[PDB]
Amino acid sequence: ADLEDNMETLNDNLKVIEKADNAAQVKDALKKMRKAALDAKKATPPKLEDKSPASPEMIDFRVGFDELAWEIHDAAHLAKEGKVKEAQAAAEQLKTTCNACHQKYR
Amino acid sequence: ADLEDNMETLNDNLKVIEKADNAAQVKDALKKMRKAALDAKKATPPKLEDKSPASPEMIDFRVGFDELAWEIHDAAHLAKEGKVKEAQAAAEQLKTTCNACHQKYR
Amino acid sequence: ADLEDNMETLNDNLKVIEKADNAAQVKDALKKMRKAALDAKKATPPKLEDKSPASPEMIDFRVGFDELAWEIHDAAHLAKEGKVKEAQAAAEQLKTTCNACHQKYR
Ligand code: HEC
Ligand code: HEC
Ligand code: HEC
Ligand SMILES: [Ca+2]
Ligand SMILES: [Ca+2]
Ligand SMILES: [Ca+2]
Ligand SMILES: [Ca+2]
Ligand SMILES: [Ca+2]
Ligand SMILES: [Ca+2]
Ligand SMILES: [Ca+2]
Ligand SMILES: [Ca+2]
Ligand SMILES: [Ca+2]
Ligand SMILES: [Ca+2]
Ligand SMILES: [Ca+2]
Ligand SMILES: [Ca+2]
Ligand SMILES: [Cl-]
Ligand SMILES: [Cl-]
Ligand SMILES: [Cl-]
Ligand SMILES: [Cl-]
Ligand SMILES: [Cl-]
Ligand code: NI
Ligand code: NI
Ligand code: NI
Ligand code: NI
Repeated sequence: ADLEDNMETLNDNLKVIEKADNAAQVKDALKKMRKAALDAKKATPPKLEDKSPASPEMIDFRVGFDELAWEIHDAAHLAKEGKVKEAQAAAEQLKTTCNACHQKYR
Repeated sequence: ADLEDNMETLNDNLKVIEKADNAAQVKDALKKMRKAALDAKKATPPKLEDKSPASPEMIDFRVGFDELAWEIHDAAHLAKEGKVKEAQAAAEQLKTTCNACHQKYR
Repeated sequence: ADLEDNMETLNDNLKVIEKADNAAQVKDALKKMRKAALDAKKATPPKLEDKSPASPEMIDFRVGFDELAWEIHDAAHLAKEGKVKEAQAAAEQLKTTCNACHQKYR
């Protein structure tokens, strides 16, 4: 998928998680987020398209999705132990990782 | 190890997992797969050797091993909870990630 | 943070883990290690600054931090199951991954 579609998937599933009623719904949404994070890692964002493909900025962009995938994995750990409310709160905390990348490159 | 040896390790351990008799055998095989996936990420495949080192294709190649490592990690989660048959079925499902990369670059 | 500060964070938390008295202290230290490993992945080490940004050596450097992050994650798994002594021993085993990168690039 392209970068914009992966971002919608990320945004839509944050809300799905917030409103989820059970562990399986949070787990499923978090799995879609991880898939979208890894897929976004393949793109060149518009504001970096003039940079070289392995410029420090493009490396920082790609590693941002590794950081997001690891944070998603911690939240998924909580959902798999059945700690649904703690997983929902960890998911909402993802926004600081979202924001950090946005402030630099979006 | 070189790319071809990492692929054999991946292929051989898929079969080891299929025939495994207990959780520890699946766990051990999945750990060897993850190690091989990360090691393969360092290579340039023959059909991409004319591309630039951070070309979209080489990025897509390397991220494919992140996707495989994450899918392996989900299967390993199942083996560590003792759900041996579910882990064996998740391992067989890895083939769709194997195939997707192969269809593009092998 | 810069590469040198991320390495200190890695070194300091290995010792924190060795002397830890409970699971939460090991968990917290391992989380700081993962964060530092991913952050170090954004740097160019001095001995590679003449290489091209996606040279095989820079790829090998960056993938070394993926390998370290995955090994840290296995240790964290043990700390979250309450197997504190096994997690402490896994952490000390990280040194062979530290050493392998150092022998090549530091
Ligand atoms: C960098 C490593 C990023 C991370 C982590 C996240 N996002 Fe992102 N996002 C990024 C860029 C460079 C862009 C611009 C894309 C473009 O083509 O202009 C975006 C965009 C979005 C959007 C807007 C999508 C649209 O309709 O055009 C949304 C809604 C969005 N991003 C959400 C989002 C969330 C919820 C994240 C964390 C879970 C997140 N992003 C991470 C770069 C990066
Ligand atoms: C890209 C991201 C890949 C993923 C994921 C997997 N493989 Fe692969 N494989 C890839 C390439 C580019 C090649 C060609 C290597 C070459 O030098 O020609 C291969 C090759 C194989 C082989 C053949 C090895 C040989 O004897 O020459 C096998 C048996 C193989 N791959 C298996 C395999 C499995 C089981 C995977 C998932 C678990 C898998 N590969 C993933 C690229 C990629
Ligand atoms: C490559 C993939 C590395 C891994 C994994 C680890 N380290 Fe490292 N380290 C690396 C380099 C290239 C350098 C040189 C940095 C420089 O600017 O010269 C280092 C350095 C250190 C240091 C010295 C820091 C200082 O005071 O200058 C320490 C104490 C250190 N590294 C520790 C360390 C530990 C404990 C690791 C595993 C947990 C580890 N490093 C991994 C490259 C890489
Ligand atoms: Ca839009
Ligand atoms: Ca649009
Ligand atoms: Ca609800
Ligand atoms: Ca609700
Ligand atoms: Ca062959
Ligand atoms: Ca051959
Ligand atoms: Ca058998
Ligand atoms: Ca059998
Ligand atoms: Ca120093
Ligand atoms: Ca110094
Ligand atoms: Ca102590
Ligand atoms: Ca002690
Ligand atoms: Cl996950
Ligand atoms: Cl790269
Ligand atoms: Cl990467
Ligand atoms: Cl794993
Ligand atoms: Cl971890
Ligand atoms: Ni895509
Ligand atoms: Ni190798
Ligand atoms: Ni895990
Ligand atoms: Ni930094």
